[PDB]
Amino acid sequence: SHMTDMWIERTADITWESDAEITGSSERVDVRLDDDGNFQLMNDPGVLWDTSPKEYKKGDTTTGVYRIMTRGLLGSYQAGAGVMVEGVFHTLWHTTKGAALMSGEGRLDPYWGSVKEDRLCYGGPWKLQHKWNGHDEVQMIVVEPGKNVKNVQTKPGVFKTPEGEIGAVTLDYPTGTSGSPIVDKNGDVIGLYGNGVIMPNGSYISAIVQGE
Ligand SMILES: N=C(N)N[C@H]1CC[C@H](CNC(=O)[C@H](CCCCN)NC(=O)[C@H](CCCCN)NC(=O)Cc2ccc(Cl)c(Cl)c2)CC1
Ligand SMILES: [Cl-]
Ligand code: NI
Repeated sequence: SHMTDMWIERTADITWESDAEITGSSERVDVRLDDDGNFQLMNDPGVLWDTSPKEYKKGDTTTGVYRIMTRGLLGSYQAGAGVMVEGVFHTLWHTTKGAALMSGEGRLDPYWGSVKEDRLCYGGPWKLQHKWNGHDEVQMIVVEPGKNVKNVQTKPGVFKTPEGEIGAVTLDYPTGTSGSPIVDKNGDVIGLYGNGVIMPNGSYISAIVQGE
């Protein structure tokens, strides 16, 4: 009795893999996050929820990495990905635009989200306090739709904004890979994949999307 267009599927553990393929490249670029949630280059070509005695069970919330699923006219597809950590579900905002989510017997409703920062979480406040150390290599737990989950490793570059510096990864995945977690050597999630810029030489770069 707990049904939505969208649901999530636990698909992998949150881990640092050692046999992980090295890749990407470390760029510095000057950017600015507008109030829509789009990063812009130098000359380019949020609210809480009230969420009371609900008519359905609460969702699953087992820790781990997840696929976000939904169906279109031609049947199912992966809308995005996310991480379940300390009982909350974390993803980019553009993945579900706040849509409710089925997880097992129950259902997860959004808690907090910011359109500007493109972040969203379900069933409690943002749990991911860990954050890029500024200099070490990271791993993306790439939850590409249709593919097996793999870790890829990259040395992040940086987005140079007026608000300050942010790590950025030069990795290019399909739109359903948004909300894939990025971990550090200790297996902490230091951010999420999927909001970034397309460079003028054509390369896509994602910010390590994260809190504050
Ligand atoms: N573009 C390449 N080469 N690769 C993938 C593109 C889709 C993206 C998923 N992210 C996204 O769709 C987010 C949505 C941001 C909304 C903010 N709240 N877009 C982005 O991170 C960038 C930056 C926006 C333009 C610069 N001002 N947009 C894009 O990359 C545009 C785009 C190109 C192709 C597709 Cl299929 C799609 Cl769906 C979108 C993963 C990388
Ligand atoms: Cl785990
Ligand atoms: Ni060091």
